[PDB]
Amino acid sequence: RSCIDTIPKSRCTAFQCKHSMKYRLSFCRKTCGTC
Amino acid sequence: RSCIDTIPKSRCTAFQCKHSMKYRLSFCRKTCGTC
Amino acid sequence: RSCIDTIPKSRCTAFQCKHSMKYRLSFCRKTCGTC
Ligand SMILES: [Li+]
Ligand SMILES: [Li+]
Repeated sequence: RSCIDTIPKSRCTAFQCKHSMKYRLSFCRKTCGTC
Repeated sequence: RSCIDTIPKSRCTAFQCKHSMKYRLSFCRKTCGTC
Repeated sequence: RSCIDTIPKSRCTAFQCKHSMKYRLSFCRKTCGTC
């Protein structure tokens, strides 16, 4: 999978990176630090 | 989430923006350029 | 982190303070007003 966020990164939060697998690995993958 | 830094911006560093999700998205969100 | 510019301040611009996290927080940290 490419290392990108698929939604605008202003819509990504630390809460969602900890609590949501889909935010952490898909919507906000890059800014959550997965890649 | 509002576009602010929650710690003083003079404690935010590029290192923390690059290497810490919580700095990049929460403590230093604005000054890291997330929003 | 010390409040200094790590490049000569004559190379620092408002545009780089606004649009680049590394200039804002590192290269031009002092002249950009981060500290
Ligand atoms: Li997120
Ligand atoms: Li600059």
